[PDB]
Amino acid sequence: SEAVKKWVNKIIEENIIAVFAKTECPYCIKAISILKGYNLNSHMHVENIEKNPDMANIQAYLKELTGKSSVPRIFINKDVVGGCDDLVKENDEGKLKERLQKLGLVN
Ligand SMILES: [Hg+2]
Ligand SMILES: [Hg+2]
Ligand SMILES: [Hg+2]
Repeated sequence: SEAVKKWVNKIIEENIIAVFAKTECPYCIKAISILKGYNLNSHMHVENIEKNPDMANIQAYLKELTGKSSVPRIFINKDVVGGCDDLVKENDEGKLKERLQKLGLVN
């Protein structure tokens, strides 16, 4: 499906912070909470891809883009962050803040 790919692309391209998630997903909730703790709400979009008729197509495309089909899948300014654990590594090692600083999202 070109349609599914274009829809996913629009989510990633029209939101600086794009998170693909599913219902009742503890590591989705943790990742989203970390990002909101940086006061990123205004530039964040969370898409629940389980509440979607094309979940499998979306997951397969997310795997083409990132190497994994699992949620959460996290993009920052179209760059692949990855999953919650990737976000935690970046956060703890200062890479996340650096990322956000270059975008003007944190001082
Ligand atoms: Hg679920
Ligand atoms: Hg949005
Ligand atoms: Hg994590």
